Amino acid sequence: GGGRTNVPNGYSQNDIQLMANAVYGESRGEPYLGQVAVAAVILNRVTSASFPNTVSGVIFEPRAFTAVADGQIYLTPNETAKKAVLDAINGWDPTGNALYYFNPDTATSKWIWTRPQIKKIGKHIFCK
Repeated sequence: GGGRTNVPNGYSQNDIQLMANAVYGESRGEPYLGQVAVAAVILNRVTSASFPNTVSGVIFEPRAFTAVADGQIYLTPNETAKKAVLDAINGWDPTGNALYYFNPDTATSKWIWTRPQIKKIGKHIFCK
């Protein structure tokens, strides 16, 4: 008792495969660091009080991950996306505890644009 019981007790094989497919939908063709970056943001959302506390809850939150609306969820995961998920699970967060990201070329959200930018990796600026 008294442990970290508000977050998942590790991640299942389903959780990993789901997250890999989410990562791929966000970061195909990006530098590897940017793939780890999206995986880290997923985990940061899971562990944040501001978002759902299950992998499913985070991935399926409306508009959160393009792979859901695009219909690229129930399929065999990309190898390097999955490796990025495992790297993030093992504690690599290149984003400085980011919860959000955007593409500066396209983003229209005042709120997102007004958060301190942590950093840019590839096409994504990361924020919290």
